[PDB]
Amino acid sequence: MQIFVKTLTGKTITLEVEPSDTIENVKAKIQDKEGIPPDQQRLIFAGKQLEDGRTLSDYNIQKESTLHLVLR
Repeated sequence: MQIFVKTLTGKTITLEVEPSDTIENVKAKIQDKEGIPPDQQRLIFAGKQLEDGRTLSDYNIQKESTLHLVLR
């Protein structure tokens, strides 16, 4: 499925993921497309900082959701 990731600059990143993918997996995918190391990324959705170890399905993040990327 496809999901989006929006940065502070307003840039929107499109990712191909599976519901079973962990947040750290998603961060590596962002690094693959943008060069930003996972350790410098904070992903937020529904007011929660998404934690490594949990999957998109754990957070009930479905197709075409737009996550918020904040740098750390």
